[PDB]
Amino acid sequence: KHNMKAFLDELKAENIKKFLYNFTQIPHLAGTEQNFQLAKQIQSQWKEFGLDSVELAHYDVLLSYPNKTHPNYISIINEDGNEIFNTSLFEPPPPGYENVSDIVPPFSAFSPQGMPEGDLVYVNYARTEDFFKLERDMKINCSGKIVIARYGKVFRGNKVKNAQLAGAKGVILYSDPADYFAPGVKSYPDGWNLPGGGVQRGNILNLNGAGDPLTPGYPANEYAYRRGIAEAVGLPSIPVHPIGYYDAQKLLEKMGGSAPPDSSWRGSLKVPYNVGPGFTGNFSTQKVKMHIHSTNEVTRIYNVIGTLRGAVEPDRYVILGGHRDSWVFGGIDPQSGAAVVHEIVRSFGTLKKEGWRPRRTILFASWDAEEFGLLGSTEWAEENSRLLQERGVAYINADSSIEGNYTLRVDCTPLMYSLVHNLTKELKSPDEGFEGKSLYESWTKKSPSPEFSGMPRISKLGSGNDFEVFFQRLGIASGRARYTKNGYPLYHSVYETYELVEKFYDPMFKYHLTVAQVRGGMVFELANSIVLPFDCRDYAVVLRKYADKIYSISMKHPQEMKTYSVSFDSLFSAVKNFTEIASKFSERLQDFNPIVLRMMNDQLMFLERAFIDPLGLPDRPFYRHVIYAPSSHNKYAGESFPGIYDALFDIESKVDPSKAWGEVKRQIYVAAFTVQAAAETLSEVA
Amino acid sequence: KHNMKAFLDELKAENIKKFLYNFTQIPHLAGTEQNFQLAKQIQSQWKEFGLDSVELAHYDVLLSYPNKTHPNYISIINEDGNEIFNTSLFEPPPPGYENVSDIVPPFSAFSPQGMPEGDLVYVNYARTEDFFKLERDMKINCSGKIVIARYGKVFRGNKVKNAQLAGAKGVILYSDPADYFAPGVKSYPDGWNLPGGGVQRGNILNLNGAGDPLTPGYPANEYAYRRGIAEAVGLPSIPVHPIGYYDAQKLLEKMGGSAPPDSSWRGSLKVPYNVGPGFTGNFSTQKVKMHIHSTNEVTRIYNVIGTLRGAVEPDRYVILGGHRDSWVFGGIDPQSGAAVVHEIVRSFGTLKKEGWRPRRTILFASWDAEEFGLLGSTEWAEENSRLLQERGVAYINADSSIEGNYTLRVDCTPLMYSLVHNLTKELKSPDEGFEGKSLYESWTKKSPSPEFSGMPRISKLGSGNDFEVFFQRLGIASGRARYTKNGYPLYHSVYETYELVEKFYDPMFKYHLTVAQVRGGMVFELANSIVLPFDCRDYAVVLRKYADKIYSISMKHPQEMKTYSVSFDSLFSAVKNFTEIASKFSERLQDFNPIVLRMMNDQLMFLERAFIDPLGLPDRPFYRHVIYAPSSHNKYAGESFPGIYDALFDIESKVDPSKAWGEVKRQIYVAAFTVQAAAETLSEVA
Ligand SMILES: *[C@@H]1O[C@H](CO)[C@@H](O[C@@H]2O[C@H](CO)[C@@H](O[C@@H]3O[C@H](CO)[C@@H](O)[C@H](O[C@H]4O[C@H](CO)[C@@H](O)[C@H](O)[C@@H]4O)[C@@H]3O)[C@H](O)[C@H]2NC(C)=O)[C@H](O)[C@H]1NC(C)=O
Ligand SMILES: *[C@@H]1O[C@H](CO)[C@@H](O[C@@H]2O[C@H](CO)[C@@H](O[C@@H]3O[C@H](CO)[C@@H](O)[C@H](O[C@H]4O[C@H](CO)[C@@H](O)[C@H](O)[C@@H]4O)[C@@H]3O)[C@H](O)[C@H]2NC(C)=O)[C@H](O)[C@H]1NC(C)=O
Ligand SMILES: *[C@@H]1O[C@H](CO)[C@@H](O[C@@H]2O[C@H](CO)[C@@H](O)[C@H](O)[C@H]2NC(C)=O)[C@H](O)[C@H]1NC(C)=O
Ligand SMILES: *[C@@H]1O[C@H](CO)[C@@H](O[C@@H]2O[C@H](CO)[C@@H](O)[C@H](O)[C@H]2NC(C)=O)[C@H](O)[C@H]1NC(C)=O
Ligand SMILES: *[C@@H]1O[C@H](CO)[C@@H](O[C@@H]2O[C@H](CO)[C@@H](O)[C@H](O)[C@H]2NC(C)=O)[C@H](O)[C@H]1NC(C)=O
Ligand SMILES: *[C@@H]1O[C@H](CO)[C@@H](O[C@@H]2O[C@H](CO)[C@@H](O)[C@H](O)[C@H]2NC(C)=O)[C@H](O)[C@H]1NC(C)=O
Ligand SMILES: *[C@@H]1O[C@H](CO)[C@@H](O)[C@H](O)[C@H]1NC(C)=O
Ligand SMILES: *[C@@H]1O[C@H](CO)[C@@H](O)[C@H](O)[C@H]1NC(C)=O
Ligand SMILES: *[C@@H]1O[C@H](CO)[C@@H](O)[C@H](O)[C@H]1NC(C)=O
Ligand SMILES: *[C@@H]1O[C@H](CO)[C@@H](O)[C@H](O)[C@H]1NC(C)=O
Ligand SMILES: *[C@@H]1O[C@H](CO)[C@@H](O)[C@H](O)[C@H]1NC(C)=O
Ligand SMILES: *[C@@H]1O[C@H](CO)[C@@H](O)[C@H](O)[C@H]1NC(C)=O
Ligand SMILES: *[C@@H]1O[C@H](CO)[C@@H](O)[C@H](O)[C@H]1NC(C)=O
Ligand SMILES: *[C@@H]1O[C@H](CO)[C@@H](O)[C@H](O)[C@H]1NC(C)=O
Ligand SMILES: [Ca+2]
Ligand SMILES: [Ca+2]
Ligand SMILES: [Cl-]
Ligand SMILES: [Cl-]
Ligand SMILES: [Zn+2]
Ligand SMILES: [Zn+2]
Ligand SMILES: [Zn+2]
Ligand SMILES: [Zn+2]
Repeated sequence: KHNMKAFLDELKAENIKKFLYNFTQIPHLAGTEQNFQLAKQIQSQWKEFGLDSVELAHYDVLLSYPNKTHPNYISIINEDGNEIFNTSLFEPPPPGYENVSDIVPPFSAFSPQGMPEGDLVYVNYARTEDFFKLERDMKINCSGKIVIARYGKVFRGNKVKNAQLAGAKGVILYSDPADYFAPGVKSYPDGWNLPGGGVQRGNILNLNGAGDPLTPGYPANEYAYRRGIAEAVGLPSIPVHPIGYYDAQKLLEKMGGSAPPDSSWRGSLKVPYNVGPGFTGNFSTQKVKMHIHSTNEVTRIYNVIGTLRGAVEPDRYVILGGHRDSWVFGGIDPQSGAAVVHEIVRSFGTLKKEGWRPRRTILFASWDAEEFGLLGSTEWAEENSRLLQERGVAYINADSSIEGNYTLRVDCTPLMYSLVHNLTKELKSPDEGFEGKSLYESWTKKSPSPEFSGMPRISKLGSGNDFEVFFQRLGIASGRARYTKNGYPLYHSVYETYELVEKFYDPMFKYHLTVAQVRGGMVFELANSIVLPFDCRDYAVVLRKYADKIYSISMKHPQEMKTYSVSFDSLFSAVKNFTEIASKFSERLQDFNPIVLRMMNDQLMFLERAFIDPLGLPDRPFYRHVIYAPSSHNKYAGESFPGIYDALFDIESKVDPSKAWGEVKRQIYVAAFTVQAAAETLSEVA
Repeated sequence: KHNMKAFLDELKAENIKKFLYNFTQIPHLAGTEQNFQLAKQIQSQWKEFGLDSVELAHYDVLLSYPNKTHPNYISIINEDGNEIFNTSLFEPPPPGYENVSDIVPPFSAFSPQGMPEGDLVYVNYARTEDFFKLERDMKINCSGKIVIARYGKVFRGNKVKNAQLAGAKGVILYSDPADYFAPGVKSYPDGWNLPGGGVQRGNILNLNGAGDPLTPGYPANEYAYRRGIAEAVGLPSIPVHPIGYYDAQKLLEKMGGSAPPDSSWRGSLKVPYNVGPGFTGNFSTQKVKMHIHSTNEVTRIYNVIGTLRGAVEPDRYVILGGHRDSWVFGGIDPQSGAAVVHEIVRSFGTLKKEGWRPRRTILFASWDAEEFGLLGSTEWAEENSRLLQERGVAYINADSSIEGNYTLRVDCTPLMYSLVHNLTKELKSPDEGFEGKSLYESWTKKSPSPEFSGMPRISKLGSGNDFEVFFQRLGIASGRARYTKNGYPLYHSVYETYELVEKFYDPMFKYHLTVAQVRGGMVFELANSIVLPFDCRDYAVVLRKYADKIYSISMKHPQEMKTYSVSFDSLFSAVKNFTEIASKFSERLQDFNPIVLRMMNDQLMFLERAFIDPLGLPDRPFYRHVIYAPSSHNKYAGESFPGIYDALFDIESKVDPSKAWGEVKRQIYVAAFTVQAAAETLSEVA
């Protein structure tokens, strides 16, 4: 028999291990020779594995690299303009790789060049709320200052955006042991903690879903028009550089001015965590000086796209995708996901060589340039948008498979809640103490739902990974699953190696295997069920929760709601109608002829599509999903009813309340209309 | 047998006559009591005729009406501010209707209120080129002046837009006998010519496809947020009023200043056609004074939507629609079309009562508020956009069936060229001298193709009628067909009556019948063919013609093309690929299983959809079709490759040529990309 069990049993922990070792011996930075080589290898192997076609899709996009003969660094300078302390020019390489070439040193991709000098201000995590505190509570003025912020809590690009709007002239990012050093575990190479010389790389763009900064809306092909750098989308306007906590300690130890407003502002360094500005009396005349010399450069990137043509519905696509490019070795991010994808392609190809084909077409993708702003997935989706929006069933992401070894973590559209619950009930738990018990059982025990008894937590999708164009721009149902902790200390550091994984995370590759079963299990059911495995009633349940929540935010302002006649009645009405119509639809779907079948599967496929507004969100044309958008304060986090949420945010500070509440009302109308219109797609068609 | 012949033979000239008389006895102005009454009648009749459901879809939209106790008029005033001539307060009513109530007097819908006085300037048709002449050649300055323009050549809203940008403070529109009086025919009631007291009503909005000015993008439902009037879309900023040629003669006879630059600037009045500004010496101190008191008012409108559910593909919609609202009696516009729609519904209902159902769902629409900016069709399409873009096969418009009695006039997407050629070959010509010969034969003889021997002319779709949202915003294949002359003199006048039609246009209702056969014939084939009756190869042929044409425009500037490296190579490459892929697709479509069938019909249905750019055209978000857009200089006219055309227009006058030609290059990239992406939808799907 060729069924899901056949597929799942073919998957092997030992192959995932072999592929992970194979993908992590040399750096695979986007735009480099070694990453083009790996692309070609994967293309070759996927062909050998049995896919029908495997092609490279290339694009020429804006990337960013340090200057090899002109290193980035930070200084403390004295009053004679003398550099009395310099930050490190590279991370100490891990054992046995001290002779690897082409390790890119730590930098903030897309930083402009510059050498600003000034006085430091410590901004905690540089969240929206942290800047409100500095300015509004502590009356600290960040204008003309260099801010130093610890990584964590929110996407780094949002930190740099927040810093720019507070008027900073430079940002220094560092990893505080409070956030990146787990108590009682040893630093790398002797455990999984971040050593003091380790540094987190990462881009600091604010693209809001545009993809390549020079070609928003259109693929970066051979004949593309490009914007000039000055009109590019998302580029920061102040220099930015990341450092480790040994270097951070040196910069923070002399901080004067105000003390931290509270304990939530102090990390674990032997330092006062004084907010500044400037150093204490003795050192009052010393300044901080940045030296940033990185360059932005149009560079070719390569996605690998494999097709396994469907037997019955070849014009319906289920996509499994994840990126291949890494900052250095990528032992977790992304190769722990790419190895799982490789083993899934291998299994499917094994069923294929024995004569099986899935019902629908499965597309497999190895995306490039994820680390530089989701560039590879975005440009491909821009090129193929018409095919995807009329044919795309679902997108399953496959970045890092593990970020911990405690339990499963799933983030997906409500349409796939039932699918995941059912699949995880048929999978074995890899967990200690749950031998013989289902993955569903261990997961719900270790990660219980905040809302329901006997159910696991499933989170929203935001952004910050390759599903974002498919879900947030195009409205294709999307999901992701990984193993997680109770992100991880070595994130985007040179220490993210094969050895980290094999020694400290998953020696038996059993958690990798579990993730391959969940991702592959999902793809199989999406590509093979006769009725698509979506449950519209689950969307109805969450829409009421999100309506309750946004109403509760507005109701912090009862006087204004009275004055400006702010009613949520339309939105609750729409949610009620959606609930009724989806109940009826689900009755027909079980009570219901292939055209009825094909017509009906289309209602299911286009339901996520119906939450798309073609006009996008305000000033963010590429975020079009009215229910979910990446948080405007944290790209990684999903926000519900984002348009109304952003209209309400800090509304009490707006100068013209009538206009502000008018906009809240406008956003309620758009949300209610969109929920009703989505509901109406599930009505009888004629 | 229930086949097309059965359908076509059921259609009767005598019923079309009975319905036309029934729909034209009283005025049906949008938003009035009488037009709600007619809506309810049609709803009732369509139910009786046999449709499955017939519902009223209502919306509350911005409309415009004169003040009943404060009439609009124009004066000549002397130096004491004395009004020595006044224009008429109403058109003399036709015989037997001098006692009809609620005839709205001539006005320009959406004119602001005001009483500007100043000196007249005569601007010919107020085209873009006419204003270039005044300013650039004749050095005439329109700023602070009242312009007087003759109707014709272009949409009136574009005249008022052109006038505003030239700095005019008022516009007077009038009908010149050169354009509205055919030599040797008698004025109404004794023939079909415009009498000197007749006046053409019409709105002067510049909505660029937005629909209701207060709710662009979203339906004007009960809970809608509305823009304030000051932020409304499309409203003119200067008073505007139309007059007949008796009143025009009085205003033009005293015109001084410069003479007409040439004979193309003189109409048929016994007047110099002097451009001005101001009157000749003797009358130099007299001025023109407008008195405009109309008000804009949110008002309820009602569309009638009838459904005949498809037997096999109920989730595929073929739409026949046309408007019901008229300026006065609507004897041609629109009731000559609504009567044909009514008889088509009657025939289909006759097949239905005998047990037949079409393969796909047919939706029939009686739109409201067409005369006020396509409001009814637009708000309905905004409300149902998700259903229409995933389910809409085709839209056939049905405004006025006759505007002449000489020959057929068809304007449609290239996808329906073959369908119309084939259908018209099976229909009988109603023409004198072509008895026993096909409609195809008379039409190609009287209206030969400019390009091909033995073929008829088929024009492009632009805007100015209810197909515009479906075609230009949503990308649903659309068509229209009518009888035309070798528009018509009584257009939008009180003289457009049943008697006009029955006496002077179509006494036997044979031309109406021919149009009912062509519109109904098209709907039948779209709703009933097993393979949709579209030919992609016809699009390939026109794309090359339009690429040749836009290249030829650019090549008026060879030096700039050299300097700025302006290449059309990408666009011709895309057109070549489209031609090859469409050739291959058409081989498969004839060589090819219902899923193959359903999958294949989807490639055909979504081909028009693929020419949609979700980002729209520059500053015109609701015009999204990259091949066709309404001309920026004439809403009624279709423009090909509008984005590149507008980038090139008057480019030699642009101050920064580098930026200007950069934009031409950008538009070429967008067009080439869109043509390739459309081509790729016809490739094999996997
Ligand atoms: C959820 O689904 C329900 C249908 O199951 C849907 O109900 C609709 O609600 C609207 C109100 O938003 C109703 O609109 C009314 O329609 C009648 C004609 O049928 C009009 O006469 C009404 O207008 C009068 O009353 C208004 C209110 O005071 C006045 O403002 C106005 O001036 C008029 O005097 C009004 O337009 C509609 O009939 C129902 N449809 C039904 C019950 O079938 C509801 O809207 C859905 N929710 C959402 C968010 O879409
Ligand atoms: C019409 O359809 C044809 C396919 O039938 C399609 O042809 C494609 O054209 C592009 C050019 O726009 C080709 O792109 C090349 O791809 C190769 C890899 O296969 C690259 O090596 C090339 O890059 C080099 O050369 C460039 C030109 O000098 C340099 O700019 C660059 O730096 C590199 O040195 C280049 O990207 C593509 O391979 C073909 N595909 C084929 C033949 O299958 C054509 O683009 C279609 N038209 C449109 C408008 O889409
Ligand atoms: C990763 O595995 C690949 C595939 O097995 C290895 O590439 C092959 O290497 C052999 C011997 O060098 C060549 O003859 C083949 O042509 C390669 N196959 C390909 C690229 O498809 C590769 O060497 C491995 N990499 C590491 C670091 O172990
Ligand atoms: C998850 O599994 C449940 C339980 O098997 C499925 O729900 C059942 O579906 C069958 C087939 O329609 C029905 O006859 C049962 O009444 C359902 N049981 C319930 C609702 O308790 C459910 O469809 C599965 N989810 C998927 C496939 O997405
Ligand atoms: C247009 O025709 C309609 C339908 O025949 C006429 O409306 C009917 O009039 C009769 C007699 O007055 C009523 O009893 C019916 O209820 C009406 N039917 C409807 C509205 O469906 C209408 O009178 C005609 N109008 C004119 C001007 O001749
Ligand atoms: C218009 O009629 C022509 C001639 O009948 C149709 O073209 C023929 O289609 C049949 C069925 O596929 C083919 O076998 C012939 O080879 C075609 N004849 C040609 C191309 O000369 C054409 O399909 C009709 N157009 C429609 C239905 O849209
Ligand atoms: C790297 O540094 C210096 C200039 O500061 C020089 O070698 C070269 O121009 C730089 N490379 C760049 C700007 O890409
Ligand atoms: C920091 O580096 C600069 C540039 O190479 C150098 O001049 C300075 O001496 C260094 N300072 C220290 C403390 O090593
Ligand atoms: C913040 O402080 C700087 C000090 O240079 C000042 O120039 C800037 O205007 C201040 N911002 C305001 C207006 O509070
Ligand atoms: C893996 O699980 C065990 C048990 O808690 C633990 O010793 C180890 O720290 C975990 N690894 C990581 C990286 O969390
Ligand atoms: C009509 O005219 C006068 C005011 O000029 C008065 O009867 C009434 O306000 C007007 N109606 C309007 C403004 O709708
Ligand atoms: C024009 O109408 C105005 C306002 O009613 C009136 O005062 C004037 O006398 C009229 N002029 C003529 C020429 O009738
Ligand atoms: C056109 O003429 C008017 C006369 O009042 C003048 O005010 C206006 O500025 C002129 N436009 C220009 C700048 O040519
Ligand atoms: C209808 O056709 C005849 C023949 O040319 C002609 O006498 C009459 O003017 C035509 N009617 C119209 C309105 O063009
Ligand atoms: Ca792009
Ligand atoms: Ca609207
Ligand atoms: Cl993931
Ligand atoms: Cl029409
Ligand atoms: Zn990653
Ligand atoms: Zn990463
Ligand atoms: Zn009309
Ligand atoms: Zn009209």
